[PDB]
Amino acid sequence: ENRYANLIPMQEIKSVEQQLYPFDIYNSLRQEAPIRYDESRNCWDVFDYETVKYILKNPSLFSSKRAMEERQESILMMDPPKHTKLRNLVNKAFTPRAIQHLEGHIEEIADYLLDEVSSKEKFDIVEDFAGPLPIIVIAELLGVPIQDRALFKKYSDDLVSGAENNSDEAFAKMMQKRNEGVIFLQGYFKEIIAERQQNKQEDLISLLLEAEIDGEHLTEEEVLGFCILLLVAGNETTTNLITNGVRYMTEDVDVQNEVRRDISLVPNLVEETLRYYPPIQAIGRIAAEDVELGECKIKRGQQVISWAASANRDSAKFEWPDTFVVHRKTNPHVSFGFGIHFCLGAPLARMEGKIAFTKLLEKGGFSKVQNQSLKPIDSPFVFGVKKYEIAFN
Ligand code: HEB
Ligand SMILES: CCCCCCCC(=O)O
Ligand SMILES: CCCCCC(=O)O
Repeated sequence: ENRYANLIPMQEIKSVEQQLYPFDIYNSLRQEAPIRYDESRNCWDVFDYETVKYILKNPSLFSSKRAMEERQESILMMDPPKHTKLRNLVNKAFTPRAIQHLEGHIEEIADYLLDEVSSKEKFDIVEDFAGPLPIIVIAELLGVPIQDRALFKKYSDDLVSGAENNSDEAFAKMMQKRNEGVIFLQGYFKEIIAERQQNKQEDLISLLLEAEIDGEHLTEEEVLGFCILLLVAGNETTTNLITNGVRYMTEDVDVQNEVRRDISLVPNLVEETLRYYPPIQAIGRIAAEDVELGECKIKRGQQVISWAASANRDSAKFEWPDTFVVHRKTNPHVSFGFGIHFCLGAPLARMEGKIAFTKLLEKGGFSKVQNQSLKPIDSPFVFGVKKYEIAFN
């Protein structure tokens, strides 16, 4: 069928171990052919850094309109000029300057979460820390109560899940799970939107209902698209940033110790986690016209999957591509994308990661619980684990 290839795993990724560390496979594929058509998924894969960046930089050539006849009327799936107008509503809300005032409060949220576990021998960094903290932050930004964090996590995670394979049964099981998260989350936000239409508040949702574009209010679908995209993007990725950073720091305790002993290295650590364990592995696009990249001729309308996970380790751009380095003078990864769709939340994600890692490090040395069976999140464009247990020494 005409299915989104970014939800369907490559055939080159087979075992669970490979899902937990697919980067050697991506590097082999990059070397064999940095651009290849995958007949199992009816798409091109692009693995090299230069071409990924070129795709993201050329929205006129590679369109973001890739909704799978799905309910995603958000800027993520829009092209200029509509993308420009809707994004200009929110861009000033997510700058470094706009968020600086949240620093103390995010530190307070992290302190409170680590207090719920101080007297716990071992704990799940996902359930007890990395999961809650991003959800709490984005809910306060949106103006939405989320006191049942586990409920919203479940359905937010649903909207990112992919297919086990390219079969018909796997795709149907995937759409069933995605549809459940749409029902609850669309419904919840429709109710909050109606509540804000009746009585405005000092929150993002209320601002979106007052804002005018081309002399008219936003459609309900458009406000809903903002609400869900901001919710899901705001928490699912950031949780994997924190978890993946804690994963690497308990796989390589040398790095953990170094950064704990020189806390000014936390920003580099955040960037290197994003490069080395990118929460988002692949970004989709649709060819807007025929495009000749190499010898490879991309025909208008074909799916084009750009692998940030591979671009981040392209040795043509990165020294020591497969080594975790906390002393890099620059780190031009594409884990937040590039160009007009560049991650709106990157300053917020970077602040949350910086505070999350700092609070963990300051609480002392910590180790992974050995003899656990890690479970990768079931989505091929995501990289993270469902659970990750650690303990303080
Ligand atoms: C708050 C909020 C938020 C947050 C926190 C975030 C966080 C994040 N994120 Fe973001 N993003 C977002 C919001 C967000 N986000 C949005 C809204 C978007 C869309 C934009 C446009 O489209 O323009 C993005 C976008 C984006 C992109 C691009 C895509 C394309 O190109 O298409 C990427 C890659 C990302 C990633 C990410 C990560 C990795 C993280 C963590 C770490 N993001
Ligand atoms: C983080 C990926 C984008 C999430 C927003 C799209 C919601 C949906 O699937 O309907
Ligand atoms: C938060 C947006 C990540 C990009 C997901 C995709 O391109 O399918």
